[PDB]
Amino acid sequence: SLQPPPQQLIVQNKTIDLPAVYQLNGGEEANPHAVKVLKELLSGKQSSKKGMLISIGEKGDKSVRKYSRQIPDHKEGYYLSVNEKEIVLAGNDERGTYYALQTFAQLLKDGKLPEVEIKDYPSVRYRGVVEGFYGTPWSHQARLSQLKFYGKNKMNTYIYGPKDDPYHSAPNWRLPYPDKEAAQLQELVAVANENEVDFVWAIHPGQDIKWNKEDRDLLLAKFEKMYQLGVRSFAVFFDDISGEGTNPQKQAELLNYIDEKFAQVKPDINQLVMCPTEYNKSWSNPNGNYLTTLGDKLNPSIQIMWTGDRVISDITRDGISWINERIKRPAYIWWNFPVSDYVRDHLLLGPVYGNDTTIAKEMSGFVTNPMEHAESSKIAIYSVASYAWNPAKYDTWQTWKDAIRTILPSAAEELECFAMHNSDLGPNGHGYRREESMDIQPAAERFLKAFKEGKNYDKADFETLQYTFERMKESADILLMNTENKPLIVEITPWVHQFKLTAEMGEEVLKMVEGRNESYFLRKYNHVKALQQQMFYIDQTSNQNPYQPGVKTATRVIKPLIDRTFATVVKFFNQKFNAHLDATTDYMPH
Ligand SMILES: CC(=O)N[C@@H]1[C@@H](O)[C@H](O)C(CO)=C[C@H]1N
Repeated sequence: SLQPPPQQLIVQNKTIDLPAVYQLNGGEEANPHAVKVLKELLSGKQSSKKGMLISIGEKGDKSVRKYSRQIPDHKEGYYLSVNEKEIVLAGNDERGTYYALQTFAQLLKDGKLPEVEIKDYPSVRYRGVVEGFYGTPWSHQARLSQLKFYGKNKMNTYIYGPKDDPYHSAPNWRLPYPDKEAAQLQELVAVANENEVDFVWAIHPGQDIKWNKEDRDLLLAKFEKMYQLGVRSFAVFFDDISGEGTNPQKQAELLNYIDEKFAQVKPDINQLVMCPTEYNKSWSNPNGNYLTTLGDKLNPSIQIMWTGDRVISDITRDGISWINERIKRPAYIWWNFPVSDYVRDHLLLGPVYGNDTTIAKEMSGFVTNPMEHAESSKIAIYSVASYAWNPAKYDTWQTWKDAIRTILPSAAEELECFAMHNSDLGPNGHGYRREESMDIQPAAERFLKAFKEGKNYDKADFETLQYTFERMKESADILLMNTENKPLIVEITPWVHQFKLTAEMGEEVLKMVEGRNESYFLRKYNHVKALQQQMFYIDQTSNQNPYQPGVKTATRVIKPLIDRTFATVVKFFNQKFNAHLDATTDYMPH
């Protein structure tokens, strides 16, 4: 696969060997970030003056003069070619050249390259991640890892805005970062730059902002401090606030002032972005003037963010048309998936789907708001990178599989198994849901239907359930022990324990269905109760946050099926043996 998939690809069914001996043409004039990647791939392979030509450069460079007609006339666009005669890596701009190298790195398969001609560019101008959730902000190390992941996947945007950073939100938005954090932010900016990512620093001042000179200057002074740390893109967020800070005329005036006195004054500022107080259709007043005021008054270069029809929603043609009409520019999408900050006891590891794939022209930008679990979020982030670069060719399931295989190549099938059953959010105040456990859902439905009305189940279904529980245990134990991405395993570990126990309870409940005799059934029954108590202990010891504490897993299909089957066979046993066993399914000490 190539991820994201390029706009145009012609494959010749030959392959060649990576030289071997090579002449590098343009390494002194091309994007240093791209040349660095190229030289790492060519490591210990000898440059000379005869032997295979490799030309690298940006449109306008001497090295790629011969290829100027093939270089797409798009921002971040590139032309790549591999044949017998030569290799060409030619960006329309410096970032384009870096992107050619990221595709080239994926083509190279143990010393071999396919013979290809690629013409490529993004459909959406700004693509990336807003760290913009409530909860424990991402660690320094996580963020460093994220930035490298973004470059590899051609995301050009990282918006720093954790709701619970005191120097981002109120009241200490007015204060400069202490030295330690300031130095960390400086290093993030440097790393972002190396990976061709725009570090966008957001401020969230609206809960206690006064519309006076004091707070204006404090804000601009903070932006100046961030500038000194290397920050060249900026945002002001007015989401999830009440009070005078919600005044659209004043917001517009503040943003225009920042634009006019700062964004348009510095030698080298890039994005200026704002998130409105009315940030989705349901939170908007169609009879109020809020969004039309922003649309009319905000300077045309300023971006305006949007989460869709609801706080949590997927982006539709009709939804984006509605906002675009009011804000008088293409919305810069803030997509609230996989963010789990309102369903904190769940991991959301399923595919990225639901967003219209034909509306690239109607958005300025598309960023994902991820989980507080940084590594876990890479499944979705990789998919959003693919979707935003090439929406027309976006393939939900293939990209999910490619994401997982990239993140954990040593145990991809185990991670697929875990992720497929850790997808849904459960019921929530936002009404947002995802599919989960789809493959076994008909087998489950048929198995359980057979019980509630009469009987009896198909053997192949009982066996599918059995196969699933077995596979869930292999997956749980192998992931726990995996050392390729330790940060990821640390993140998911509590859920992995709960997932293993779910599978064991499943196996035990299915032995109760097969109930050969009274005492065997009681042995299984007692084992299930013990497994229920073990799940209860994890739910009360792990992930004990103030909001949705604990650890839920395989909640959509698997846990309901196990629990219902348990209750059913206990019912039957109690009839058959005139017994009074407890049929309840969650352990309660009180
Ligand atoms: C603009 C925007 O989406 N703001 C917040 C966001 O910070 C929060 O993570 C989520 C997603 O749970 C929704 C909003 N309450």
